[PDB]
Amino acid sequence: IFEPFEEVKKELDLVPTVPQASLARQKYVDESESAVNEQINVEYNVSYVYHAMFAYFDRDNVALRGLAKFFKESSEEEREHAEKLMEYQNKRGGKVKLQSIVMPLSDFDHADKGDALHAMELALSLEKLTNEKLLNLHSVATKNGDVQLADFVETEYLGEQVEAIKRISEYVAQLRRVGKGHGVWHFDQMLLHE
Amino acid sequence: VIFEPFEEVKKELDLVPTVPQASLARQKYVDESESAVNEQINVEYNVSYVYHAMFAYFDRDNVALRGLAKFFKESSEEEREHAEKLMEYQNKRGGKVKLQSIVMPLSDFDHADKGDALHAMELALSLEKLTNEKLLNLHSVATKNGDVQLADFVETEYLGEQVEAIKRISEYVAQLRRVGKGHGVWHFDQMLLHEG
Amino acid sequence: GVIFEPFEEVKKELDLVPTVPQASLARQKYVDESESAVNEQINVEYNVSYVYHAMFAYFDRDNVALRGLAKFFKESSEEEREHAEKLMEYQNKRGGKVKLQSIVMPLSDFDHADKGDALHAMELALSLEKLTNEKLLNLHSVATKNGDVQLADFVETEYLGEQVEAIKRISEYVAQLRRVGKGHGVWHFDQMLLHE
Amino acid sequence: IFEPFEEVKKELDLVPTVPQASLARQKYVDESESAVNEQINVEYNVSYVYHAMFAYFDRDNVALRGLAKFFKESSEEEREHAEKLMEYQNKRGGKVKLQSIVMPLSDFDHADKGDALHAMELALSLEKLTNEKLLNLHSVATKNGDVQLADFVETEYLGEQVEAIKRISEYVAQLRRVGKGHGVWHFDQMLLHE
Ligand SMILES: [Ca+2]
Ligand SMILES: [Ca+2]
Ligand SMILES: [Ca+2]
Ligand SMILES: [Ca+2]
Ligand SMILES: [Ca+2]
Ligand SMILES: [Ca+2]
Ligand SMILES: [Ca+2]
Ligand SMILES: [Ca+2]
Ligand SMILES: [Ca+2]
Ligand SMILES: [Ca+2]
Ligand SMILES: [Ca+2]
Ligand SMILES: [Ca+2]
Ligand SMILES: [Ca+2]
Ligand SMILES: [Ca+2]
Ligand SMILES: [Ca+2]
Ligand SMILES: [Ca+2]
Ligand SMILES: [Ca+2]
Ligand SMILES: [Ca+2]
Ligand SMILES: [Ca+2]
Ligand SMILES: [Ca+2]
Ligand SMILES: [Ca+2]
Ligand SMILES: [Ca+2]
Ligand SMILES: [Ca+2]
Repeated sequence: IFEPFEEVKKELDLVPTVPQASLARQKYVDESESAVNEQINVEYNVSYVYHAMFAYFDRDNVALRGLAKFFKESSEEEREHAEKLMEYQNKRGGKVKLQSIVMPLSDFDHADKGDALHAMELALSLEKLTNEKLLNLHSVATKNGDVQLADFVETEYLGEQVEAIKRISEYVAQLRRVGKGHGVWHFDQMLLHE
Repeated sequence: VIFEPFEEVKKELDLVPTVPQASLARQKYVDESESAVNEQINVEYNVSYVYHAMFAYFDRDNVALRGLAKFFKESSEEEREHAEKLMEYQNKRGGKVKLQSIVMPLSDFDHADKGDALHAMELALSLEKLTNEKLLNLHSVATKNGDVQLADFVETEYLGEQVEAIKRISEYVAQLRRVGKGHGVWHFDQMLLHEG
Repeated sequence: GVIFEPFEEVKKELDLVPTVPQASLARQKYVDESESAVNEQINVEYNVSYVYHAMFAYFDRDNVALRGLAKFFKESSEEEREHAEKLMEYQNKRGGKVKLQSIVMPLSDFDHADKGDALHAMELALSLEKLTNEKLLNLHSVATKNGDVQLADFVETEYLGEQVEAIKRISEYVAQLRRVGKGHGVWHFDQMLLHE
Repeated sequence: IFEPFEEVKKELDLVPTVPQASLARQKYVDESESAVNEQINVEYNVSYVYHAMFAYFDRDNVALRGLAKFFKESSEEEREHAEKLMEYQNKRGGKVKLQSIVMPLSDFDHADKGDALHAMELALSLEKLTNEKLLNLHSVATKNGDVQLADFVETEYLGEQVEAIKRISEYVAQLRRVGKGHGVWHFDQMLLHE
């Protein structure tokens, strides 16, 4: 027999009184809170790197407008991934802690591979690294028995990340097939209108 | 790899129940899981009833907090929906729903120190946290018993929603504390009354 | 407070990019056992699609003339092929290699003197759906045992809840067929299904 | 010149009474029924092979999206061809007998020709094989004097098969003209948006 007011007597007492404490926080341990903050920083870093890549391909002497557009839009998307995690942190009553963002590379030319292929391979590696970080976040949730955090990560991030990795892998493959010069420019035109 | 449907189908073909009272659908759904689902149905129905009591209090002419009355009324209906979804789930899995008794709730929600509004929102927050604990319990029963789909159902249909409900009410508690009793509470209530 | 340095940590991720043309660029933490298990499930779904197509072909006979059942099995076959295709697409998303396997010859006749054709076929369909559920849970188990988080989640999300609903749907058909009885009742049930 | 009820009472007593017998079947001999079941299996097999082709070209490292889409659509179309023959079998009161489907090739790479050209040449060969089988089915119908079966095959299948063969032949020719690399990728873009 479940008596709400009997079993809720204790709960009503646990309600925080000091203004700075979260009222919502429940079964959300410090390590989980910190793991979410770490992932916010990972997504924000990738956003920043993509913005650097946009800035490179937007150069008049590089003039790959499709790549510039793709990286510009990707940068915006990554910031949204970071923001979703910041909002999640607050839903669970953790405190968002934005960390420093390191200076990214500015130049993406590559003598052998060519700038386009080099940049897409870097992007692929960045998305694979992001996947590793997400799987680490998931591992922290699972270790700490945080069922809803693990579900949130699976549902909002993991499937999406698999799709992002396949998408970029396909770009790498196509850039390898078309080759430098005319081929790269044409692939770029495709991307511009994709 | 190699797979012969008509050969392997033998197992389950002669496992099709023949007595009218037995579930045809039930598969890898143990009694403990069925019982835990019935327990959660009762938890949700209970919360629905408590919110209905809170509605009835704030709907009093001398209390006259129309925003809170509306919020609790809608919350009661939503809770009943949560119970019903679990009743439907029980039947999807071939378990038998067993509705249990519902206890008489408190009727008065006044509080000298906190004021009625803040007291009731704090109670609502505590009820939602208690419900979260019970939902996570249900998830634990499923995981312990190895019921993959029951665990997935609880996470997917209930857990994220419960986190949202808790933050929502926490924000109400915070605002009520900030505005203070009297004019502030009344103003907060007006906000809640017209809240989108 | 620098806790993450992308260009330092990606160096490993970069010197791991395949240069051999036949190798997947996307594949990451997706082991052979998981790839094999997904290929097995593709074959399970394709086999079920084929069986449903055989059942369609039987109920579409002029002398059987149960148009509702024929329509149901025809649609079920198409849906099952979609289940197979979604797994083929998933295999490629993860950078596994799809390997389609042989499909065995299904039964062609679904007559049954005592149960009647309709009830017999629905009971068979129920058993096939329960069998598929066992197979899906087996796939989930392979993922969980190997620690493939996203594969487990894909199976839960895209297949397991759906399978539970499919099982209840067909269980209800079996129950109704048993209630209405052979002859006029079965024909009437079939009309309902034709227009459901 | 013609009295329906004189000639019909003999026909009326020929109407089957046992529930397992087709009521519709008329002038449809076992050889024709068998030949129709054979063609069902041919079409279903081609459907499966096309699905294998789709699965190959949908690989991230192959990344020919136009070819993948073409083979995916061809697979669905081929299954429809099989289903139409299944429906026809039932119209004539024959009994459909689905047969086993063999494991198809999974890899379609080719060092000399390149993957795209090789796959299109294989597709052309498959469609020519299907055409031969359809013509054989027509031959069986004619040998047995089944006028309507012959007509069904020529009306519903033979013209379509000629179109399919020209279509794929044109793809082979274009792939040969554009050459490997940038050319193949461009052809694939054309096919993707065709
Ligand atoms: Ca991201
Ligand atoms: Ca935004
Ligand atoms: Ca803290
Ligand atoms: Ca999940
Ligand atoms: Ca998702
Ligand atoms: Ca795609
Ligand atoms: Ca609830
Ligand atoms: Ca309702
Ligand atoms: Ca029982
Ligand atoms: Ca889970
Ligand atoms: Ca949810
Ligand atoms: Ca909000
Ligand atoms: Ca299925
Ligand atoms: Ca499809
Ligand atoms: Ca391999
Ligand atoms: Ca689902
Ligand atoms: Ca229903
Ligand atoms: Ca064909
Ligand atoms: Ca169709
Ligand atoms: Ca026969
Ligand atoms: Ca002719
Ligand atoms: Ca024609
Ligand atoms: Ca033309």
